[PDB]
Amino acid sequence: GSQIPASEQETLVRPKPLLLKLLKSVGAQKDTYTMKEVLFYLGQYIMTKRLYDEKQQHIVYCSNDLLGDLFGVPSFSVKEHRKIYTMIYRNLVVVN
Ligand SMILES: C[C@H]1CC[C@H](Cn2c(N3CCO[C@@H]4CCC[C@H]43)nc3cc(-c4noc(=O)[nH]4)nc(-c4cncc(Cl)c4)c32)CC1
Repeated sequence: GSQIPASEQETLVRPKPLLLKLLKSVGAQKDTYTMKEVLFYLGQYIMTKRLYDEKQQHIVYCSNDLLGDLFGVPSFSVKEHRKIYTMIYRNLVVVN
């Protein structure tokens, strides 16, 4: 959907080892993050590796990339905000 709630975007999370690896590949140096930071780094990961489609740039192709293994889909749109949340939550432990 869109506009995920503020307190969700601020949830403190511990990425599991695969998502941690990805985060660390774009310069993140922590064990714990907010969701908004995780999304920031994944953003950066996609930009830097150019995983977006050249012609339809809201589509991300993640087959044959680590991102593909994290999300378990061959692609997704950047407009599908809840789906993205949902795929990322599988890859982390909420901090209590
Ligand atoms: C998995 C990963 C999560 C973060 C997003 C960030 N992000 C991006 N980036 C930003 C960094 O550079 C990147 C290269 C191509 C993609 C570029 N562009 C978005 C467009 C829309 C959009 N356009 O129309 C709409 O409705 N949303 N949304 C977000 C968005 C921001 N924060 C939270 C959410 Cl869940 C989504 C966008 C990309 C995907």
